[PDB]
Amino acid sequence: GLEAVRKRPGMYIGSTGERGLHHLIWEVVDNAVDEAMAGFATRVDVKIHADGSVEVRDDGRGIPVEMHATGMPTIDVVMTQLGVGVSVVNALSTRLEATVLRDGYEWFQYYDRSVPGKLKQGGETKETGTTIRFWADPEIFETTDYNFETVARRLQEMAFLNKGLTIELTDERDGKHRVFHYP
Amino acid sequence: GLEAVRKRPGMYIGSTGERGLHHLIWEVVDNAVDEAMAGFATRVDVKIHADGSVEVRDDGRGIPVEMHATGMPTIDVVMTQLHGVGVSVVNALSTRLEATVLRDGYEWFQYYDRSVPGKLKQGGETKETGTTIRFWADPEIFETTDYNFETVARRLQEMAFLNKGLTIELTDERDGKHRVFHYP
Ligand SMILES: CO[C@H]1CN(c2nc(-c3ncnn3C)c(C(=O)O)s2)CC[C@H]1NC(=O)c1[nH]c(C)c(Cl)c1Br
Ligand SMILES: CO[C@H]1CN(c2nc(-c3ncnn3C)c(C(=O)O)s2)CC[C@H]1NC(=O)c1[nH]c(C)c(Cl)c1Br
Ligand SMILES: [Ca+2]
Repeated sequence: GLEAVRKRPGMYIGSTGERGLHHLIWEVVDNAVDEAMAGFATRVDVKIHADGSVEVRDDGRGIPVEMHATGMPTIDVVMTQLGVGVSVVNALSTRLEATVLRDGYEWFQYYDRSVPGKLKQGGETKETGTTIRFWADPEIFETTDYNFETVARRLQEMAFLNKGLTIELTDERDGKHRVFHYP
Repeated sequence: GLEAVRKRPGMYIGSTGERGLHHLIWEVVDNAVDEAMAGFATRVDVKIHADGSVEVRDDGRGIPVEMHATGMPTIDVVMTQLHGVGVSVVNALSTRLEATVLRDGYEWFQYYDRSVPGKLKQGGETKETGTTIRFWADPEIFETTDYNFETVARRLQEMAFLNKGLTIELTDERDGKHRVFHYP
């Protein structure tokens, strides 16, 4: 299963240093940029929290919550089975929280060391989107301290490569804030 | 026109240093990764030539050559007018750009001199499909026109991890350094 990603993370992520750690962000954001390229999402909100987690929210269709043919929710399939590779982020995170807005309601789905909890439905909403919050594993990673400048330069490039998409970045450690949107 | 991209390159690529120079590669490759995400291309070949140019080839549908609804060819539109396709910026910041497109049973040639198109030369029949882009970054615009192999390799490796199953090949013709990035 995902123990393969934990045994040899280089084969899925590259390294376990600062580049591999930042790759977790590139992976989650890339999935949202793909939803924007698909013609559904218009913005990506990235938040570096003081607790060591990174939250990425989009206004896309939202990851399907309906039960897959594999006898588990589609979100659990996405998050647990190995161009979507967010299961690798899950595998290398002590915790991951998925908040999905679709089918007229808000949906909650957490993972403890990649192990799913129950899918909690609650609170009706007309809005759509996917929220992913993950806590990178300190045992796997050489460092779990994200660099604001690194995330900003990359998120700016993504905004240049996908003209018209809005990418917002907030570092809740210092209140540093950036908005990247281009013609 | 594209003189706006040349007057303020930063407003279209960020900077004119090492990052902005490497961004030209990210831009061309991103368009090919998009053709792979679309379900047509399976590989991207990147070549850092000794002359200062970068060549990016894919096996996608190929940029349409047919006369566009608004004057000049669909490629001339792509390359000269400012969806998530921004190659016209690479053209604008390059002294030269060569486009080789394989589609509609033939091989197609289209070059640009400081973004100004030449004629579209049709020649040689081919069953194969794809887009080839070779560009010479402008030394007047850029602080440096020397590409770093390690920089291109780390980024092309990331792209291969983000798009599992896509093959990305890199060759640096200045030293013969070669890399193949393909993952599960
Ligand atoms: C894998 O989910 C992606 C595709 N999604 C859908 N696919 C289908 C579908 N097409 C065919 N059959 N089906 C069931 C839908 C439907 O019919 O309703 S919706 C929408 C959400 C997407 N993911 C993200 O935006 C995303 N965002 C972040 C931050 C991460 Cl991380 C991810 Br991953
Ligand atoms: C901008 O063209 C892109 C889309 N292309 C097509 N689109 C349509 C289409 N669908 C709807 N209407 N039309 C006309 C086609 C058709 O059906 O005939 S083909 C395929 C090639 C693509 N570009 C690249 O692969 C590409 N590669 C590199 C290295 C760079 Cl740089 C670029 Br840009
Ligand atoms: Ca030659």
